Amino acid sequence: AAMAFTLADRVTEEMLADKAALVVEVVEENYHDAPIVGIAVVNEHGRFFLRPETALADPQFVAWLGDETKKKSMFDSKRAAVALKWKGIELCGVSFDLLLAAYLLDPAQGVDDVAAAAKMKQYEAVRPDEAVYGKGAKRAVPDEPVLAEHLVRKAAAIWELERPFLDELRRNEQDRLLVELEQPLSSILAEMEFAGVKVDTKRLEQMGKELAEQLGTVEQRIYELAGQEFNINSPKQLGVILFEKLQLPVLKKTKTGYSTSADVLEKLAPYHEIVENILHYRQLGKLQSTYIEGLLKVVRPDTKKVHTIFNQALTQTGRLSSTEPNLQNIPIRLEEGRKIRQAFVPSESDWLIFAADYSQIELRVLAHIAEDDNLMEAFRRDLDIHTKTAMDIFQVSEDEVTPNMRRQAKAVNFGIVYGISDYGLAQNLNISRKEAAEFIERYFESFPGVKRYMENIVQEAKQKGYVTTLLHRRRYLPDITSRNFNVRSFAERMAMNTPIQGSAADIIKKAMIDLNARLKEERLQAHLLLQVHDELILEAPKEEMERLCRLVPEVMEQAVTLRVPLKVDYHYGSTWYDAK
DNA sequence: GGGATGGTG
DNA sequence: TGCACCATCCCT
Ligand SMILES: OC[C@H]1O[C@@](CO)(O[C@H]2O[C@H](CO)[C@@H](O)[C@H](O)[C@H]2O)[C@@H](O)[C@@H]1O
Ligand SMILES: *Nc1ccc2c(c1)Cc1ccccc1-2
Repeated sequence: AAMAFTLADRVTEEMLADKAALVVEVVEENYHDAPIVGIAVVNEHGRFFLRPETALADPQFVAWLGDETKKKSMFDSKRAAVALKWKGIELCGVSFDLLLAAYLLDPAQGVDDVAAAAKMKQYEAVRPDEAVYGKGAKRAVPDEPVLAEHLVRKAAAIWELERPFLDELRRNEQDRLLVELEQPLSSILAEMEFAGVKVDTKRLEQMGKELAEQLGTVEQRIYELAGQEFNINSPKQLGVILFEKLQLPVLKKTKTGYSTSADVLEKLAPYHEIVENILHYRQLGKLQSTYIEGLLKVVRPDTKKVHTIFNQALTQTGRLSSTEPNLQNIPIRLEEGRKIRQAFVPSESDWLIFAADYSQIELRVLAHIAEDDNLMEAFRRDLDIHTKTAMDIFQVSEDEVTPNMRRQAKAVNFGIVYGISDYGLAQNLNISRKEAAEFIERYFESFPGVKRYMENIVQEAKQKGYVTTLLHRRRYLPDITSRNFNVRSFAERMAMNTPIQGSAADIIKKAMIDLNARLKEERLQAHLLLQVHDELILEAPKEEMERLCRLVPEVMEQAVTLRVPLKVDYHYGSTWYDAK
């Protein structure tokens, strides 16, 4: 039976109560400068639906929206805040965000709409957004009556579910995680996305022309070596030229056919000159398609800025993710791809890009959590951790660590952090099997605390059903007891890795909150632009660099207090690329 | 729509 | 490889 509500023509006083569930609907996935198709309000006085044109043009409503003393409960408040920012309207007083609450309670549920969240508490008096709006081409805003009842039902669910969700968070000891970390963070992310990052489009296009030339030359040399033309971008067609026409050996197979991964090509290079050209083609093409063309495609012509969206409720570990464009995977490893960063510039004249990153936060966190004496001491001496690990597992002095030894010790360190389960590890060839086990065994001898942690965390995941991070974030691991080898293994690696990666996420998130509070106290113009897991990127007047050199590192290093110190390096320059 | 590929921490 | 992600490209 339909849900009762007032389809208002104008804003009334009872619509501006001091507490309410609010829905400011933005249907476009990318909410930047997007339309708000409708508004719904549910409070002690009743349920209302308001048309955006009138609601957002109503001085009293706009003031209510900006009154921090007028509390609102919402779902994905960042989406509303940003869409409103593009309209010059400030949203304040959001005391509860159902999306963030659901995420903290169980990130595995993949909650991405009110219906999904409500279903967690056996509430189903609301439809999933996809059912209302459709998907892909079919997607569209329905007629007012249908739209209005949907937004009212979503608001009604929020109104009803706030208490139950808050009580469970309290039980889980996640109440402060929501109110003091994720929600305040939501506001900061909104400012970051709204501000955007300036792009030197001319530079990007010039690189594009050059890549097109080199690419043209390479693809031609390839057809020459292959004795025919074909779609090099097709792993299937390329696999036919390589493993059939040229007779190259099949070292790796895929659940489809011939594997042509870079690592596989790396091994085939000695057999024929075409391989290197394929690799070169792959490198240039990746840059052209994803980082030149793909990027230019999302730059706003009027401002030359890109406004990413930081999904704060997706990763299973508590990390953020970035989309359209993804600004968390801009090239840096290879010098040629690194050039791309020269296109990311300050949004104003005489401003500079400032980047600060934690040094080995995962291993420092691991040292803290595992309480390993050897590992904690290593960091207390601020030692090169990879060289130190090499010395221990290979039993040699610092002077005896060769480049390959350090490289191998580094791979071991990533392995420990990713989770050494009883069903992977090896690929990088060279004996593997018994020896890989011997090195890991050597490692656990040098770091007994880490061994204890790995065993304990797995046992704890099985006993409690989940693992937790420093700030009480959790991840349920039901497969921890699966009788399927492979499936159980994944869960074990997750139990070992999540507290590490997740705690690192907790720390940088608090640092962001602490940092913004400091920047405001200091009256600095500097502001956050991006977060890339263990680093923060900002821009500010050149006059502020010196203060930032002392302020940012300090704030980030002091976000939390661990058994080992936290270390943050920093760089700044005229472009993202120069901030090295 | 799925997999294959490759970009980041 | 093994942890956590996202975008482009084929191809059914
Ligand atoms: O607003 C981001 C927020 O919305 C969700 C759905 O509740 O994701 C939507 O928006 C993203 C940004 O455009 C898209 O990538 C995604 O496909 C779309 O469903 C949440 O996952 C997210 O936290
Ligand atoms: N995931 C992973 C696990 C173990 C090991 C590596 C990666 C590289 C390596 C080298 C030597 C011994 C053990 C491992």
